Amino acid sequence: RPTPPNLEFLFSANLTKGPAYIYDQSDAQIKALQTLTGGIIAGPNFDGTVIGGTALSTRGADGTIRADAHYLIQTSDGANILVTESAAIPYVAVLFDTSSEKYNWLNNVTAWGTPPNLNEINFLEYWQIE
Amino acid sequence: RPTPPNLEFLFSANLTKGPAYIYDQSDAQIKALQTLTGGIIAGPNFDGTVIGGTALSTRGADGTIRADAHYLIQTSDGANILVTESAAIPYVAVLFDTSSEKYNWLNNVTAWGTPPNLNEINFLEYWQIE
Amino acid sequence: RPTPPNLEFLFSANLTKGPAYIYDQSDAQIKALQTLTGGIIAGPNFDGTVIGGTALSTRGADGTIRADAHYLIQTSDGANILVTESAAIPYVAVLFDTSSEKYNWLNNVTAWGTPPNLNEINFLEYWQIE
Amino acid sequence: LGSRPTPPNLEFLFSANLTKGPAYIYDQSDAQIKALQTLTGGIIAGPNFDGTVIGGTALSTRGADGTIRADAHYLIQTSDGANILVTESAAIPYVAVLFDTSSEKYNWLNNVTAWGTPPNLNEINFLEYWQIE
Repeated sequence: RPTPPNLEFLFSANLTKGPAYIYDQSDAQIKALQTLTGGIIAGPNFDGTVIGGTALSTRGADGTIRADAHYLIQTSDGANILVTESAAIPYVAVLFDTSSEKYNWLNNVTAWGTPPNLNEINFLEYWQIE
Repeated sequence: RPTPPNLEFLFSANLTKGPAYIYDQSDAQIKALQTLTGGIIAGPNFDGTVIGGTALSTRGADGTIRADAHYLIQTSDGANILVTESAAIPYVAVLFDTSSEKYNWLNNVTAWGTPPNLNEINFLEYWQIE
Repeated sequence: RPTPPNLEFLFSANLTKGPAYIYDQSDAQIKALQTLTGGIIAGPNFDGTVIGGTALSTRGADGTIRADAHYLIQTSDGANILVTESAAIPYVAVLFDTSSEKYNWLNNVTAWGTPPNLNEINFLEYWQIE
Repeated sequence: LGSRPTPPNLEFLFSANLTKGPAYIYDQSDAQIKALQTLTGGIIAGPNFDGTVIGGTALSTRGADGTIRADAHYLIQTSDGANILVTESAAIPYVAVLFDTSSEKYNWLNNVTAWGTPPNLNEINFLEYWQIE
């Protein structure tokens, strides 16, 4: 029988965003670019801040929302880490890239996050899946 | 304590692939394209076959392997579904796109899969994370 | 005043494709996946064939078609080259990746192609722009 | 019988005078150097559309082989208020460009492939772009 993967808490993120800029609107769908302006990252094995990035989203009247984002985390001790997100909002899949010797274990991680309280859409908790 | 998401079995995939074509070999890294030639998909709420697609991979001597693939599933009842995979191999994150009325719930799904036995790398089991 | 780049003929492609599989049709757009099953490449630097690849296309309600493809050329001498196409159909922009010593000048090339006859769309001529 | 390949036409489309954040290198290894860089603003000019760049991000990889590949997205807001997504892909210093807008005035750009490069390579933030068709 299929055995599920384990889940281990990885980090929380409290992000700030500029207003979306809609560039392609039809009556049932809007596509936008949104600047990721900052935020704090906090987990057991790393922490830091978001220096910047961009999200591209497509939001349907049917309730679907697809988003793709790249942003960079700089850790407390100075490592730079690219975060690549792809999301069926509010569920977010995450990959990471860094050459930092202390953080390059993230290169092999698939993570997943969602806001624990949808009232507060920009506070997310993420989990390592494996 | 953060609450983890739930995991629900979504589908298995037994995929066939052509040999990789390595186009860029550099210090301790190879980048390749691989054709996805076919495969069977079996889950509680959908099933079908893989019509085709492509995987792009970057494999490092350091053990990291990043891959990104697109392939199309045609269900038994005739729906066409795009699968978008992104992976820190052997861990695979998945998104779906279809306008089929019976299967468009998948548009809101983030799934995750891995081979249950790495002996048989092309048989994977995937889970809906939410 | 602005001075334009120069154009030199790079190669032609006579491509074969599988069926177009439409996976997402709605009022805003029609989205399909299509396999590249083969093809003949001919140019001053090399002849070769298309090993395989995949194209994703979106036809908007507005009429415009945007396509994004990846495919692999293998030259007659066995070198592999990744071709990354992005198109405002029928105008195709092209980027390349190969570590082959004979052909690695392609890494630095931006190319552009289009079918000389729009009722014979699988034959295209491509130009190096710089 | 065979016809000789004939080239497309080039028409000047726009210039961009861009401002950028710091280049944040996240992955340095023997094979390549990978960075993320914010686009903080910029002036868009030319005969077809003018405006400013609202924001965007560029990802670049410099390989050991000497190639520099970059991929960027940024948003132009024109002087009259239309939003246009610009998708760039580059074998630096040569830049290919695609556009997305639903603006009625500017949606001709949806059918455009453009190409640009800095006319002065020691001023990398000023580029001139051409419509190819």
